[PDB]
Amino acid sequence: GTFQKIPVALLTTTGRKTGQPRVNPLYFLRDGGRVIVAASKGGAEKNPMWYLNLKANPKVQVQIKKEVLDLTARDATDEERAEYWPQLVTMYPSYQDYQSWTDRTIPIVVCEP
Repeated sequence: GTFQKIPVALLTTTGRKTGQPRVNPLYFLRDGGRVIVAASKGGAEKNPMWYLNLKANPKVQVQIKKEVLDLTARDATDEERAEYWPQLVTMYPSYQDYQSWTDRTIPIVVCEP
């Protein structure tokens, strides 16, 4: 393994159009039994499909290493974004090179048991 390794969580959501499962690797934080997941970049012309899927069906699966969790996903509240965003930037310093508005558009999703 190289200095370039970036831990990711595989988030599986239910496709909003077909109901088929869809997987996306995302950046994440653990907080007790919560897993916080976020897109790796922002300011997109479109929200990512995994985020639109979990808006329609909050029931998701998160895999970290070989551990599989069934969780229910919801947007971080304003307070939770303020709480988690600095820990995300610490864990993934590539976020530092984004401007303000870019950051405010990143989905930050709390998945809980």
